[PDB]
Amino acid sequence: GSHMRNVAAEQQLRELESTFDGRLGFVALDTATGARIAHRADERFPFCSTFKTMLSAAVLARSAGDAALLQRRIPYAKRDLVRYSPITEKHVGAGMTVAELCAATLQYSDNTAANLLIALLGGPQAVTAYARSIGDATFRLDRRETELNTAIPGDERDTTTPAAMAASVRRLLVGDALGTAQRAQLNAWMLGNKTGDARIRAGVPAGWRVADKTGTGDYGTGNDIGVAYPPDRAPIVFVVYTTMRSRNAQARDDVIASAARIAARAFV
Repeated sequence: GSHMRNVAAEQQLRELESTFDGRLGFVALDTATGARIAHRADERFPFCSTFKTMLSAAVLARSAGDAALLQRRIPYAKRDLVRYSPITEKHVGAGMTVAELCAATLQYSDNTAANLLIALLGGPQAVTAYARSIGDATFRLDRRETELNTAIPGDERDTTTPAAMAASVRRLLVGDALGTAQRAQLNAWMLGNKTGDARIRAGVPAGWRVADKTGTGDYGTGNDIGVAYPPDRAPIVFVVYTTMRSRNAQARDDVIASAARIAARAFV
């Protein structure tokens, strides 16, 4: 790629934002060169379910010094369920293993699974602490599911910036924040995501493998973060955050795919 292609990409991202009643936060980092395509990279956005990557990384980091942690079964009752728990709703009572909860929260965005893992780690503050430990000074998890998706304008609870999240995703999925086995497992879970077919995956070349985690919330908040693995190039980190001015707004898969498409064309 080149500086001029990246500049043009950034202009195209500004044009894309002008098509909807909201704002676009975007970073694509080419790990071949360290080059970045950015749009509103240092504005805070509500992360919604994209935090589940940070959450699962924290669990994996803990498992590195306690292999049997991943097999621990966590019980829970129906009364502990929250909205959007398609996997955990099927296993109330005896519950599920820690590994199963990670797969559920990453691949189906299961909310109760996330709450159980947040509890296991020591609460929302423990997830923020993990982020701090990997060099992320920006990420903050303040609430649990599903309140963390309120996406209220000016509310800094449960937010990060596209730049901070891209740096963290790079460290976790490509770099050395996790041990080899743990990085492989985090990638494996995210490669098998079921909720992201219309987002980053829809915008980048079909030949690229994508490990992603989506987020959707109030104010039409529509997010997707992850890494694309081209067959002939180094990995590219993608972070796409969008949110809208109206409470009646809905997330826009197409805008997220379009943003990724614009950047993919520049990193040649």
